[PDB]
Amino acid sequence: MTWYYPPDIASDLQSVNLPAELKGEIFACAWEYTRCVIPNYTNWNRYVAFMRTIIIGVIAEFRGEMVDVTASTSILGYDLDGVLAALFEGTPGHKEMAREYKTFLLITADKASERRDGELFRRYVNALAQSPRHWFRMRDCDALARFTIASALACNDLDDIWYTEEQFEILTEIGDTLYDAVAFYKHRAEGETNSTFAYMPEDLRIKAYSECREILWALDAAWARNPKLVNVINFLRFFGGPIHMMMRRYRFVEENLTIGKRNTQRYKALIGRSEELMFPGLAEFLEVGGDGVCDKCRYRESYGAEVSHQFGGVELCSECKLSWRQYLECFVERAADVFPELKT
Amino acid sequence: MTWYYPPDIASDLQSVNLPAELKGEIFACAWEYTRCVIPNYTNWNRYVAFMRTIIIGVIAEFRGEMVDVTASTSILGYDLDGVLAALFEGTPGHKEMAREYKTFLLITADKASERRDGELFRRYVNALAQSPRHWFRMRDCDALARFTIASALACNDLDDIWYTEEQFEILTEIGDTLYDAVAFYKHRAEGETNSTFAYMPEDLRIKAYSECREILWALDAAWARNPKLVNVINFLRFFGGPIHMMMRRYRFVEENLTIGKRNTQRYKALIGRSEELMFPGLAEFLEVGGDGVCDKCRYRESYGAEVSHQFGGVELCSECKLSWRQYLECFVERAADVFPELKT
Ligand SMILES: [Zn+2]
Ligand SMILES: [Zn+2]
Repeated sequence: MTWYYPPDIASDLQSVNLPAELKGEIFACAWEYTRCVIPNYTNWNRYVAFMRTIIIGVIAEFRGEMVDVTASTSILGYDLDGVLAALFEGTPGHKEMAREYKTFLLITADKASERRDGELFRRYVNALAQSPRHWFRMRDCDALARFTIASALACNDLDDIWYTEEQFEILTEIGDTLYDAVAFYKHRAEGETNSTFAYMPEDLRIKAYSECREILWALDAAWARNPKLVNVINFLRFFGGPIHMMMRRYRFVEENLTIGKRNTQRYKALIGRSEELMFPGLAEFLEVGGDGVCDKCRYRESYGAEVSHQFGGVELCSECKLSWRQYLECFVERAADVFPELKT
Repeated sequence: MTWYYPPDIASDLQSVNLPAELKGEIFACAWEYTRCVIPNYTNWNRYVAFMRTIIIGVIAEFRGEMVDVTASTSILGYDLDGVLAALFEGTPGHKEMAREYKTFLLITADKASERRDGELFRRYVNALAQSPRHWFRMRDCDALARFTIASALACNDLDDIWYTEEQFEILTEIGDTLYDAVAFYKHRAEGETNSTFAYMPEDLRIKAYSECREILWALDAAWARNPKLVNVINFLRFFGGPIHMMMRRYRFVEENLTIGKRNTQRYKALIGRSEELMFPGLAEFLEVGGDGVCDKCRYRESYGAEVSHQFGGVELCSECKLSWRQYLECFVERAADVFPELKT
């Protein structure tokens, strides 16, 4: 197995205790991901800064104990704030994107470690299920979807382009619905907490892909001859399933070129650091939703024990399933309301 | 069904006898294809010129009688030489890319019409099977692979970038092998003449995808921080299977988000117009290979009668299968010989 990546990152992770062959595979993963979801760039330095955010994120998912965003010490030989500044300085969402990424590192590492049985992760998983709109916002951060939209703009020196909160909500809902519709079978086999059709109706998965893809084509056509905005469309289009064919980390080849088959002290200290570590509104999502808002849904005391061939989070009750069904079934009108260019 | 495409092409095909709903679908097809395989552009006018070459090509595949490149009259309300000049003027391969495209229109229309039982198509199909290297060169033109590499450079105002013949041969072999490995089952059901694994061994299809994809990653890494060359890589990567998920013309949604389940007078007149209508070397390919070079392979008197659930071209004999196997099995070394950056 031979790993391909630019030499700029070949001497990263100095004194990180992983074998050289594993660092090679991580660097390859970062480069492949970056080339797939930000396929164009003008700013090599920002591109490499993005690659390093993906390096850290891959290790956080693999061995959560290795990545502690709560500690002031270097992350994996990097200066996290420095890397984020190299990526985002002079761009409209720098401060919010640092919060987005640190949230992703906090939750991801907690999940890929012994902290998975902890109170932060327990409240996170409960808060995912409090409403379909909360789900899409939290899934966004978990997938770095708006982070990567922001990164795609930054990496093309588009330092003036930005979206409202509601616009990001719809753009990431498109990207995340597309990805999660395709990642469905993998996610179910692995006992995933963060998979859209663990919550949304299975009998609308195919239609959801089809509608998200069509609205993405309609947006693309409505943004024609502003080639700035193609970096946003391209992200959603290549992220939204196609990465399963392009990245060696997925199993397209292995499946024969087929697709388809209570101590609350740390938690309170982290809520206290919400402006630093949590995306805007997450502290309220965790405080309001962390114990489970609905008396009929099935919560668990902990989400650490890893289940298989079923989703590992909250099980929605009948009434919640219907509300989530109804939210999915008005996707087009929710999209058209924030992107009125779709009305025509 | 709603069609999305830029308004620049909305009034194309004036006085072309197709219903408005079908023109809409063609315009959508052209826009979707263009956005998928040339996902970045700087030159809107060249981008629209490319879209129009795809408009003409889609109609040529659908109703070959509607598109005659041999006649001096307008093609479908366009001036073909004008569109090609808008796309390619000032670029290194303008003259050769006009020949590439006119070949594609000649063969495609012949195939999608009554001329499919004709001597040109009979000699074309025989010439496909004369050697594996001939196959990849002819498949390239049939897929507009080097045409689209050239177009991807042009559409990004990269007017100085070019490849040797041998480099184009390997780049298109990568793109065409990737696409044909994925399009395998569709191609077989339709009785396709132009499908790589109708000729190359079925038992190497999975490995061929895997090796082409890896060499494409190795090239990508070897071309790092020359962001010019990402337009070439991106073409091959998105063309090489991912379009099956992104373009509404494919059936990803319809399959539930799954992948995997003798009058020689005209012929002699066209050989006489080879500098105009045929890519460099095709006239020799047709003259030398048109009657079938191997006495053991199975040729047909005509390839017009359309077969189903099997390939519709030449059936290679034992000895030819082995030579084709051996050519496929030395892909990496053939690639490394023309792109020595891969040696490291
Ligand atoms: Zn409930
Ligand atoms: Zn033979």
